[PDB]
Amino acid sequence: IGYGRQFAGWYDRLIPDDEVTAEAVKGLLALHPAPEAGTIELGVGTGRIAVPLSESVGRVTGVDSSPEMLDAMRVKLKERGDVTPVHGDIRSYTSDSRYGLVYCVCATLSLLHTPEDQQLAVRRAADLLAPGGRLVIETHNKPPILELHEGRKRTTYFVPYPEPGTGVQTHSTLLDGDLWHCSHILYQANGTTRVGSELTRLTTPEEIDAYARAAGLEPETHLSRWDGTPYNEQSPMFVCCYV
Ligand SMILES: Nc1ncnc2c1ncn2[C@@H]1O[C@H](CSCC[C@H](N)C(=O)O)[C@@H](O)[C@H]1O
Repeated sequence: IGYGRQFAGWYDRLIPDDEVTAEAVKGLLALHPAPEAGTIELGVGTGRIAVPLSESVGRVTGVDSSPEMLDAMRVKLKERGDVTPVHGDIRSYTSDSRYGLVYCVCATLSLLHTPEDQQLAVRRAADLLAPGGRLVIETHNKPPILELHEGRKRTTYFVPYPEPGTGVQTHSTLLDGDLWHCSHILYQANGTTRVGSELTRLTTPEEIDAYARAAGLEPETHLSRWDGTPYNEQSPMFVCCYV
């Protein structure tokens, strides 16, 4: 889809290796039923999660459709981690292997724009589960985005980043079909800007439960935070787990 062509060169500046990353690694590790049964990440990106997670669970298999994102992770793998890169599309990727933990996080599933494509990805993810394995999906929570828009099709916001002179401006657009378009502009301390855009589908725990039931899975308790906080409509992300 070109998300890596939009972001791969600066993705780690947008979503850096900070405490939010550490919280996700800790939560996924706690949610792993059995590291000896293996781990696969759908949408591995630059390895922001897979690299540190592999330091606890061992080798992680990481699937991504973007050559640019995989190339960025390969650079990082020369220094850290134990990850097998797999170039593949999570709507189509099929294997004879099965895994104790299958995870798809940081709104990867919302980059699939139609219910049909999301349903297909959940079917493929379910087929990768070992018996007793767990599927973990994390994506952006929908109600807070609608609240942010407050009845307007377009809205703009700016998030200052820790380093002086840095931050990200987002131009947000709501579109028909529960679509959410963003253009993000990173402002760097050296005075340069980087622009990238993405189109996502606003997705809910209700919808993911239906995808998972169609794939033969049953839901576990929905979460608003990796620490086990139950789902609410205010948190920026949510986590759904299936067995
Ligand atoms: N259909 C698809 N199949 C595989 N990867 C896909 C995909 N659609 C989007 N992606 C990938 O999903 C990733 C979303 S960004 C999240 C990256 C990583 N999981 C992290 O948490 O940091 C990108 O790397 C993008 O290339």
